[PDB]
Amino acid sequence: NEGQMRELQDQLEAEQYFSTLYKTQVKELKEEIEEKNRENLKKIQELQNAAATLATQLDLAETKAESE
Amino acid sequence: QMRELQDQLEAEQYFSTLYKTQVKELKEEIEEKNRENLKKIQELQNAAATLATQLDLAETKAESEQL
Repeated sequence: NEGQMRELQDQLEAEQYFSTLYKTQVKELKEEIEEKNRENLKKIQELQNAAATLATQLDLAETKAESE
Repeated sequence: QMRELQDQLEAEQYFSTLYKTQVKELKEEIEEKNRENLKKIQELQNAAATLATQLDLAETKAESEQL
């Protein structure tokens, strides 16, 4: 009977180990995802800047053309 | 008592499984993102191409109308 107990306890310690391990894996991945979203957003913002200049030059060309 | 210990073991087992499944979901999500990004960048490239071509034609025309 004490054997059953000892074995169950062993099992429990094992699963505590794995449970913890994967619990941290999740955390890491969540962090990684958040980083990727941040970085992605930043790069899109840079693209938007790059496009803005074109848009303005065309705007001013257009209105300037619309005066003459 | 050891029924308590059985229950606790099974709760832990539940959690280990749960976390493994969550990891697989998240890895999936990451891959899908890496796909979607790629695709969208390519779409942007296509959309820029047209403007590029029109500008090229324009620049030729402007150079040629010169005196």
